[PDB]
Amino acid sequence: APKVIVFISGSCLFGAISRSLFKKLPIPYTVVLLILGAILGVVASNVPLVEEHTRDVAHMDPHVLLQIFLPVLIFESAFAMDVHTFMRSFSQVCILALFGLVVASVLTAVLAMNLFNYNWNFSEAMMFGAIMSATDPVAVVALLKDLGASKQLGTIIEGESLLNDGCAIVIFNVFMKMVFFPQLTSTVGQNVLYFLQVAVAGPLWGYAVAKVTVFFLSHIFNDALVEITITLAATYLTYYIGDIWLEVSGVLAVVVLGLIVNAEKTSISPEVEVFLHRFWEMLAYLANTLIFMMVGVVVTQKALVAVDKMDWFYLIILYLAITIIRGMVISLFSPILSRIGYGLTWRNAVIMTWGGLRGAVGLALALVVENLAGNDVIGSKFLFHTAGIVVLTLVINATTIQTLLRILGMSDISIPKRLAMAGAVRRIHEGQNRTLNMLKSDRFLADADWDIATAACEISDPYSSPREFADMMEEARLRMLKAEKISYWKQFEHGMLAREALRLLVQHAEVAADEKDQFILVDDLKKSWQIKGIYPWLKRKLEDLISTKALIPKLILVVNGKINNQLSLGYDVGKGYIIGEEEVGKIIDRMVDNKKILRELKHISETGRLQVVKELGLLQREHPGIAVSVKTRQAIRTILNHSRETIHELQGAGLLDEMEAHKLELTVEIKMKRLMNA
Amino acid sequence: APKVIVFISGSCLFGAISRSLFKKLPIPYTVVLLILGAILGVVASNVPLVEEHTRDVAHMDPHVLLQIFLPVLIFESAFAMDVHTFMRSFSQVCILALFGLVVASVLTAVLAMNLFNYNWNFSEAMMFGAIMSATDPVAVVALLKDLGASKQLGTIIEGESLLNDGCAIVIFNVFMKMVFFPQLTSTVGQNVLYFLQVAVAGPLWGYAVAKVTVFFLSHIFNDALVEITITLAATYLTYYIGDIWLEVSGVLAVVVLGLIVNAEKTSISPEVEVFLHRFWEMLAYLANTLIFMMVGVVVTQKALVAVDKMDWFYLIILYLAITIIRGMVISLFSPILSRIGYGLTWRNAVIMTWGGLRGAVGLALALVVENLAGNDVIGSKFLFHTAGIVVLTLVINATTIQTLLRILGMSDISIPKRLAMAGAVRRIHEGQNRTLNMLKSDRFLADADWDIATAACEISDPYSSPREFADMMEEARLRMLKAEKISYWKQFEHGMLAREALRLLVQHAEVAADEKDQFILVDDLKKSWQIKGIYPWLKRKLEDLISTKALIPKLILVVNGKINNQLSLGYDVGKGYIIGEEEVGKIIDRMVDNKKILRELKHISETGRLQVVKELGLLQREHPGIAVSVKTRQAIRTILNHSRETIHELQGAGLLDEMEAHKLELTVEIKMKRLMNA
Repeated sequence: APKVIVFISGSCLFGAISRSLFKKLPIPYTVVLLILGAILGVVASNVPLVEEHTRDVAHMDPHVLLQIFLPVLIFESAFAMDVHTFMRSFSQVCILALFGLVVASVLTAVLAMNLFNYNWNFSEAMMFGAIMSATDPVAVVALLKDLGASKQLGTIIEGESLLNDGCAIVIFNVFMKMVFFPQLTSTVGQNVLYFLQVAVAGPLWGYAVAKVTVFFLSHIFNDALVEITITLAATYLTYYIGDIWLEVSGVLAVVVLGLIVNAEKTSISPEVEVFLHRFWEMLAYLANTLIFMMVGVVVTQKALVAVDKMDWFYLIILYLAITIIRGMVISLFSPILSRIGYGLTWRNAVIMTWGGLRGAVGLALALVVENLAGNDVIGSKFLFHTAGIVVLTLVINATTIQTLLRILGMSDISIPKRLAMAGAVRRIHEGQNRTLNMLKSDRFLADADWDIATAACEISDPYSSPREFADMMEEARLRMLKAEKISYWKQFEHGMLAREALRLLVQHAEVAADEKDQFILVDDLKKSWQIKGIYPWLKRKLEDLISTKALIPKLILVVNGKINNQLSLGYDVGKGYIIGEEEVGKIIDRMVDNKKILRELKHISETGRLQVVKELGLLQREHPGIAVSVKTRQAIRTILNHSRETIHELQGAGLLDEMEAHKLELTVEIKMKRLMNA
Repeated sequence: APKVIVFISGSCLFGAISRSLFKKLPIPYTVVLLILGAILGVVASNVPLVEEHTRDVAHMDPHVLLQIFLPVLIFESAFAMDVHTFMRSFSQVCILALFGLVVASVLTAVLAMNLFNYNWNFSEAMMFGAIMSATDPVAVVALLKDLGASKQLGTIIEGESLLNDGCAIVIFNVFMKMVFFPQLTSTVGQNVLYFLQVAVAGPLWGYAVAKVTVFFLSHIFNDALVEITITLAATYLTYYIGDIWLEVSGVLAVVVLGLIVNAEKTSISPEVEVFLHRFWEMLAYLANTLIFMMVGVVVTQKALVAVDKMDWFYLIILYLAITIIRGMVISLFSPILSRIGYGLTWRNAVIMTWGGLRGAVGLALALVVENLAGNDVIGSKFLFHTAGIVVLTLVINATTIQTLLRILGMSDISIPKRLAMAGAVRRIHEGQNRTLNMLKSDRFLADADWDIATAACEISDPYSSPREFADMMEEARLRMLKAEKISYWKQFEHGMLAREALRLLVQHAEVAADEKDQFILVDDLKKSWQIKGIYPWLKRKLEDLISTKALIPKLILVVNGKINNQLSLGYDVGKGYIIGEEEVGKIIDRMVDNKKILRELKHISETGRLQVVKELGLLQREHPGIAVSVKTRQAIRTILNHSRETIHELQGAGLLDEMEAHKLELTVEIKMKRLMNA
């Protein structure tokens, strides 16, 4: 009889109860799970029958704990984030995560050595700093997401969470092998070799397995189970092979694998995409629930017996000091981040300072130190301080982050977004009235009383002079920008443009939304039509190389394919821009009040129109075959989407049965996936 | 380091390879998994490093093998079934599964004792027959749904498979405790009490946990991970508590739990249902892959050293005998099923004899016999014979089942189905012709080569006188039934008809299509009206009872709610018939060639309409609040579906963003879930 399935299933049930019963209370479910784990710990100490069930998950081996629960958490943090906004701000988030984690770790280490009375050397103190500097802010990311703007703040916090967790487990493994398995003694050159091995072979092994698995997923059609199975087995094989068979940092490998698989979303079928997002979220929730329950049980059983009043005072001063250290790190890196084109405002800086909530990664590394220490008190005090900072950060920072967003004035709903939603909900009310009027006149449902119906289906609002000429200009700017975004979504809705091209189009739209007095420019788009880079230089060198020798033309084919795919996306974004300008120029002529600013806005729009058609004419001149190819790809998308609409219409008229409709749907879906991998 | 992870992920990747490479070939992927497991077994027998990774999975404990891999297989078999068509024909699958399994087990036991040279008692031979007679034909069900008609035959075989697996593990567990753990010496009364304990408290404990789980699922809103977690934890907790903490037959508990959760699809949110179906299919696929790879490794490491040519001859004779035994069982129960309202023909009898493929359940029971036996020869012989029966049934029967379908003439395509699908594909062809014309007239794609576009967007068809007065009467019956189906599907997709109402209506369409002369009569609709049964008798007892005293109104609420659900189903099916009859009265008067035949159809249609109106009036006078309750639920459904379509219109028009449309979609889906309980 397995003793682990009762604990795993009971943990799932208790996390379900904690999510259900505290979803309106401001504290998260994780602090409730830690409390329930503590109660389970004292009842395990009292009653031996509960001890026999909690023993085999309380005494989890550290290696199996890492190798099971780190890949799922790290892969869900990689998969869940938008990789496009992550790479659009990769430099700032990379320098922030890497340099901020190493300086926050070294400052927490020197604080631990100078202030804690427990005589720790620099290796154990750096282990402590690596644990305390690993952050998992899912809650701050979600709350910044639902409160409208500062979306780039949410992407920045999520990306620095992912990279911070990765390099924190890297430096944790380095100092753990320094201090707990101290048998290795080596020269300077072997240390350079080991650092090079981890720091370079991590992303390289992740890239290798990611390219292999994306090539495998691109060719698999009409079986979803193989796709989910391939992602799961690829993740666990990447981490296990990298950590054990090699000495490669497997954490960075699963980070890179997750980011690459998230980037090539087109290789996976979309129903499997929706499944994979919810599947890795479920595995995330399972891992967090189990890790928090394990932390509670072992922090009651083996860590609280060495607790002193000086230890509690050290916990309070450690919370204050680690918050101050993270804030100061953001403060010193703020000028260097201001050198980057997206500078941190002081509001976003204090949000990132407060938004660091310690999580299951730090708790798991504390559990590893605790189980590997054994009789030594260092593991117990490690576990106590990590669990205390997790509890304190969850309680204080998660209950005060919404209040701080109100205090900063970042949480206010923008007034035009309020008005558009008010018009939408009034139109929903109007449609409800129309359906009530048509539904009163039926030969059956006329007996149905409309009092309870109107009481049920009501959607309330969740929200509830040259200077004046300049304000009018800013209003016209906002109206033209929102009309352009509306046109881009309309171009998406008919299948005119690709999703990947529409992402770049709305990204240029959001860039123009960031600038106050700058309209949608032409040079920023022109840089996207520009083919210049390292790749055309290598193309010229390969054209010189025309005049492993059999493997060279495969490489020139790969380089040429990358070039023509990039300029195909350029042609698509060009077509989108001119179509959007044409639709806006049709639309906006009837609704601008002032003729002078109407002439001004049409002047800048017409100059942009002439410039984009000039650039597209030059691009079609440069290489006509890939222009013909992107026209054919647009043709295939439009025909197959209208055929999908046709089979849905024939199902709706009922003339075709549902199972043969699914057969035709799978035929057109197989054809669409064949188009997406050309 | 966990060595289970490399074998689990390697088996997952091998199953991915075997499915992707062997979809076109007629042999299943499972025989390729068995052969690759054998190759890995002999490699591990030579090379010690491969043994170091396969030892912890080949020498798995049998109890943990059952407690992990049986709940997922049994729950996926239960959830994958159609509960309506299973319970509509529950008597035949129940009698066939129960009596056929005990008869096949007794006959295979006496066959093992009489044939095999090694001395087995009746208990071990009964264990052998229990392993042999458990069947898992997912291939036959998939092909029979794929090959058009005999949907009812596929539901019969699926239900027989599920109940066969459940009762086979029940008889296997009681004889396993008889042989390998014969510590108990029991009285006749204790034996009667224990038989009552398994065969009664299995489904009862499953029903209790299923009602609690359904009630908890019906109240969790806005969150999906809690629902998926609740289903997974409920399954594993139900099996673990029933098998270990009680002596309850826990396989039937998982059977009843899966059948009830499959019945209450309305309690789960609609996206979670699609996720849960694919999730449990994935888990059963991983379980099948691991079970087959494990049985390959252990049959190469342990069973093949104890084989003989006499054993191979015994295996061939055993395969022929198990096929003959299944034929004799279903042939002797054929008159009893002829007394049941749906009877098996000789074609369906031979497709059910040949279609039984032995699989993962039997292989798991072979694995636990092999592990429980130890050094004795009985476990090795068990493993060899079960592996041989599985590989022979796969290789022979799963490859010959399609040509048996062709020979029996059930694989052919129906002529109205073929004509309707040809009309569907010509509608697709003319629609893509008109979109090619609209795609040729645009100044942007004006240079697009339409030849490759046309050549890539082609969807092929996958199938590819008074006597004459009687013949046109028959074809007019077919056309009228087709138009009734057309109106019923139009009522469903307009949002006015319930899904189970459409299932009953197409059941009525098939009943009227069974005999060509008879129309859709009113008597089945009367049986839908006539609520009278044990529950209205209980309602009369409640009327006696109103004249635990606080719990009594809760009981009358429960019985009244059951009656209200039955009234909702009856009102839905009758409203569907009268609306479809009105629509078909609008329709029929054009395509009928003979005026007297037209009036002949119209008279019986009008009398059916009048009868349904009279019965609806009787129901309206019978119960005051229930008719307006069902009418209000239809009103809420119509206005909420129109609100959903309005929010999709606003999102497509771009006046509402994706995040806000997600918010309002969440609001209206929460409102629909609140409508699900009233």
